[PDB]
Amino acid sequence: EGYGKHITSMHVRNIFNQGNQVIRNIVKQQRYELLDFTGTEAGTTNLPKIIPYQCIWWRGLQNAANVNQTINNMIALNTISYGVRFLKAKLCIEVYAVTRKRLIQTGATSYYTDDFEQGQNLFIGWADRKAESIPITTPADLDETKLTVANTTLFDANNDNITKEEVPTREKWCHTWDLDVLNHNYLWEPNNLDSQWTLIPGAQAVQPTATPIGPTYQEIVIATKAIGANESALVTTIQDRRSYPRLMLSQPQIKDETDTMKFKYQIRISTELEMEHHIKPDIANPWLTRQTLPLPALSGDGTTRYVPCVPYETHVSQ
Amino acid sequence: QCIWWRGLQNAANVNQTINNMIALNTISYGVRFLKAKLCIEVYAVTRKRLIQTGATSYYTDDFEQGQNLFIGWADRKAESIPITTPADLDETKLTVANTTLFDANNDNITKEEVPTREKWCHTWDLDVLNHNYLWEPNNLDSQWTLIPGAQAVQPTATPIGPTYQEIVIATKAIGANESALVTTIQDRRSYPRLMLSQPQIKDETDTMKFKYQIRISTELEMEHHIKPDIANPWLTRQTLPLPALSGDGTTRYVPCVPYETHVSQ
Amino acid sequence: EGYGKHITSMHVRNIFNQGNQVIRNIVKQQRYELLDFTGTEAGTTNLPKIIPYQCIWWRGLQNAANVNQTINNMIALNTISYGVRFLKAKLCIEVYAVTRKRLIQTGATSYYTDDFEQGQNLFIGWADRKAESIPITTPADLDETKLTVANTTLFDANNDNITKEEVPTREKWCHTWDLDVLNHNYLWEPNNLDSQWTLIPGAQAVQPTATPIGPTYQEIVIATKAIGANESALVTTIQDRRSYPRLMLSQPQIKDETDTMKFKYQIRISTELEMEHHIKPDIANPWLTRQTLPLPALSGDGTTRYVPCVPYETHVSQ
Amino acid sequence: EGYGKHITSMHVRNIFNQGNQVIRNIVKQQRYELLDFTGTEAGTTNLPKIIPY
Repeated sequence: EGYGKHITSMHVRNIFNQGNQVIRNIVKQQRYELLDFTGTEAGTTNLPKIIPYQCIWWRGLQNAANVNQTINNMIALNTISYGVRFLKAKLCIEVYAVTRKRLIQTGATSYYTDDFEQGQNLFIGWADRKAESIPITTPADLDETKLTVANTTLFDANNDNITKEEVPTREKWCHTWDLDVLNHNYLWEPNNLDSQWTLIPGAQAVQPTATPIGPTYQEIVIATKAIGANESALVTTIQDRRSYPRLMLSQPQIKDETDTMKFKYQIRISTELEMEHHIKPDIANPWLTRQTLPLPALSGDGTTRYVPCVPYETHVSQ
Repeated sequence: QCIWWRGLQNAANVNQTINNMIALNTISYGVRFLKAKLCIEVYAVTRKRLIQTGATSYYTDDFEQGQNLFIGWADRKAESIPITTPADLDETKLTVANTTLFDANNDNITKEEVPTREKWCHTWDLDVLNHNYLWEPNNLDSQWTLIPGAQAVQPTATPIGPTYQEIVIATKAIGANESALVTTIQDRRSYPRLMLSQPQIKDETDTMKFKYQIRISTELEMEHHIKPDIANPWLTRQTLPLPALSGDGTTRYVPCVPYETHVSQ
Repeated sequence: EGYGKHITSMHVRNIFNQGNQVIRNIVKQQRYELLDFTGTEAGTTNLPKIIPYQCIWWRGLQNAANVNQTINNMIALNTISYGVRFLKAKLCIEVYAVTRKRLIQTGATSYYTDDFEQGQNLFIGWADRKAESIPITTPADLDETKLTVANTTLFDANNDNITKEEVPTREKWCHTWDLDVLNHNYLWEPNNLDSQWTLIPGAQAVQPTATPIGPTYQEIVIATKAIGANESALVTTIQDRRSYPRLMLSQPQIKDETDTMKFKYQIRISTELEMEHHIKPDIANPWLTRQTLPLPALSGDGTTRYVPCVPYETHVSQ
Repeated sequence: EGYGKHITSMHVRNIFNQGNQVIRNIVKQQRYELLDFTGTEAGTTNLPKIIPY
């Protein structure tokens, strides 16, 4: 019997983490953006701007100049994390200015100036009644300022199918998503979010045939992770649907002499992505990946790839 | 993790309970394992003592009581078990090279101590199946068979198949015609490998070598759901086979995944 | 006035972290060690074993084979952390075996065998009445199993100055330190703990003259951090003393025919170091280092360097 | 003294059944039978039918 202090008969002691530890990092990207409908080229056209939130735009991947520590935090944690969990996504669009290019038309003279239209708002279209995919050619292609789709508008004089919120000059527009869809102790394979054809959590059961996302868009996931030349693992979970219709920023369709009015906006668009890295255990366990499954990503050799963006789910009584 | 619960490593340990099962698995359309009780009763702890004088090396075996038996779980590691044959899974001769419960750098094993006269009882719940599903009746005569529970891991050379999934999908033939679609949900199960060992103690020229005498009791509670009073070959639609390492491989590695990482909600 | 949902008049919004975020990592190293008094060489001698906790031995730096994720977690976080805080240190020594080399002496025959002495304990000396420095030549030199100092013992037949706890075979010995000494919102400059002449938090006002630790051993710290070719910062904080006497593992001094008895022990020594990384802010601020100050480290060109290990502080009534 | 979980000092343990276990089976036979008094042969005669229980 030892007489020392803080001495006790040992119990079962293994101090290693058992793989359960969590650190919530928030990948937050904040940008003062020019939203320009006055140009005829490079997405400056009146065509509405798409916010490709269904993608990994939440990182600011379209411009490497917007990389901050939160990304460099994630890039670091995704080295030590066996799986990651996205428990929120917070998009906030703060309008500041509303400017439009005024035209005084005298013969061919066409005087130009830019004036403040405050009293007209910014239109946030959801495209929640339609099935409209977003093309993604490159990371720069998903910049919400230059991202457009031809023959698309928030205003259809025949059937206007879009819910369009108005964001005045000094108001702000904040929308929040819950990306935590995974259950049954499953996690997302840690990604540094460096590929745009990657897609956010949630199951849009739709996928292109040329660019299959794979089982990760299902309510019921089935896949085989290799994890090694030998030990390949069977990932099977249940997953809730998610719609994720495309946000469409636009100006009104107002008609002026010879054409529509062309506005331009100045916004500070804040994106907070709450993501909880479950850090690797204190002892190597390559097989934790059995409960991790990859982020949905558009596959194939296709250069330009169309994210589904399914508008809505139809609820059914019971 | 295997069917060692039957004593398949030695046909001399066959008793009525096996011959009960072998009989019931004839009349049962499906079987359910609702418990597994492993109990290791130590009796003796003996070690080979060495008195080293020059090269003389006197040997004797003495009682070390006061040192215990170490039950390692290997619950922090992913460590597969090789199975060559039924005799290969005898817990007494079953070993893996360069494996120990003691790593002077990172000691990753939870190791319980079982003294001489103490006993060590651990219990598993093999009832994982739900949705009125059952396990295809097996006489438990193949060691590459594996117990219920879903370790989502399987070797690529020896696929267990859907029976390790939380979500099972398979097609049972049941006939040249009527093939059935078995789909159920299943909970994960870890089932890390128990590792019996002595301490690593270092003696002159080598470690100390103990030897133990244990009475290892295995109770496997298994509920046979007997065939109906009228032939219904299609009951197998809700029965699905036991997980078994497939392939032509002679030596096959059971996954033995250590643990599941729980996630708050 | 915009009519949308989740729209509001903006307030002051900057979502960046303001530098305040914390993730507690635990650097935990667990080792089953041979503690051998039976040898005549390489620290196997009867000389007591020193646990160099005053150093960064908490990482297992003496052997790169003991590197685990917790280190590889820290190594990663110390990239994204502007400062780190050590809020506990937990040392736990679990004895398992007590073995000794028995000698049957007949003429010159000298039969040898190793038997179990259970009923004799393991002695944890604190050296709390003495000032005894620890030599550090290399990282391997601080291995607690081979670390010894000549003419040192826990047993002095004249003045026995050491508090020595007994750890039996199956008992365990757990001691805990509080390394949080820093106050005034100061932190420790993030270190990957890869240098052994680094030393743990706490102020032993003593430092060698050949290897000055510097102001980081003071109750009152003063230093100038360069942080740049220009902007050098003035770090000044108040700090509590810390004694940190050296742990000395030993067997009893028992005398046998011709010499003392030589035991050997088998222990599982668990080290949990709770350390809270304060992660870099979401925006680069090189000047956060004004409130970070480096870990105390033995300086100089000296190969072998002596950590002070002051035994105790003398309290004074008021 | 072992420190593990679910460890205890052994008592007398022999897990064998001691011969006492019981499973009730029901031997049930269900038949739609022709009971024929109209024939002159092979028990079809008016003679009563015996149920040889």
